[PDB]
Amino acid sequence: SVTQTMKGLDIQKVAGTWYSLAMAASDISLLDAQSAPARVYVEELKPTPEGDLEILLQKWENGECAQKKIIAEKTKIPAVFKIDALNENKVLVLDTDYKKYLLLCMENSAQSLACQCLVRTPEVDDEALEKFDKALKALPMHIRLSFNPTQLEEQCHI
Amino acid sequence: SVTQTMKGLDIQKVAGTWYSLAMAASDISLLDAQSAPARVYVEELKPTPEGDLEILLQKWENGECAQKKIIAEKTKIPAVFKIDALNENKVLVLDTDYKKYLLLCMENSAQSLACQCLVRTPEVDDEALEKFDKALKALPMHIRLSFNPTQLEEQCHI
Ligand SMILES: CN(C)CCCN1c2ccccc2Sc2ccc(Cl)cc21
Ligand SMILES: CN(C)CCCN1c2ccccc2Sc2ccc(Cl)cc21
Repeated sequence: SVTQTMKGLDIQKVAGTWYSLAMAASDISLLDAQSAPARVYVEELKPTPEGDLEILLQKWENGECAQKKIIAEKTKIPAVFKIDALNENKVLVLDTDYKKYLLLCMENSAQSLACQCLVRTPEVDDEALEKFDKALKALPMHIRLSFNPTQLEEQCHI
Repeated sequence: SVTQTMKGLDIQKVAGTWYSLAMAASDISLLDAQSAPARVYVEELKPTPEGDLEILLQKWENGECAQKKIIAEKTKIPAVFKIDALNENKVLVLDTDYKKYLLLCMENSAQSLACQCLVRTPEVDDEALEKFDKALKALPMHIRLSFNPTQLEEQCHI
């Protein structure tokens, strides 16, 4: 369903600070409410020395903006990670230059699909957004969002 | 702010049945909740004989999906209509071929801006969506939505 992975991914090199500039999802209800399931705001990507990928992120739960840490285990494919939860959830890195931008998707085999355009600073990278839009033409997305520099510096983008 | 109007608009010819295929807005909160302010689902456009434009639409209010009728008065500019309410609200027709598609925007001078891609049938017109996307490149939109043929036939797109 996501036929776009980064060739030659060096995962150690995605470590550190990231900003969820834009999001997009297969279904409107995955992103429309602040508490919508795919509305996760990346804080930080932390590769483990064994090539697993730890994602630190914020999520609006009930009232507060909550901190969450989730581990995405490595696979044979360098650009694909698994969170064995209620379903097979895969994290796929589509593309990155390591230092400005990183596109990735999360897909639950059930059909549910959300992708993000991550950037290193709180700025609108119009180039990174072009690349994001190009990889989404291929996908059955029905909601897209984008954040301004002010919202990027707030918790949960409020 | 919207520098894209249809040249040579014949307003009588937009009359009758329409479907809100896609929406997009300047701010996420204009479209994110089902009760979000710019989340209006067009039923029908009815030109009056004096060249005023009556919009019949559905809006999710409190619980139910409500019917609403609003009149947009004519101006010197054939493609621009006004709803004199709490602010100057203008309805602008950007483009149409009358028989498949119509792009229009609603703007409140305050900054608040929502645009829609209307189509005549419940079908995904990939061409009409391309034209919609081309007119939005020019605008400071931060949320976009799109509906499937099943949702187009439900009240309020549920
Ligand atoms: C509770 N939330 C931290 C995890 C669920 C949200 N989500 C997600 C987000 C960040 C990292 C991995 C995932 S797995 C996934 C697969 C499909 C969809 Cl649609 C969303 C997600
Ligand atoms: C109560 N709702 C029927 C009218 C308000 C929603 N809305 C709108 C929708 C359909 C026809 C005209 C308008 S004026 C307008 C201007 C700016 C924005 Cl952002 C939204 C709107």
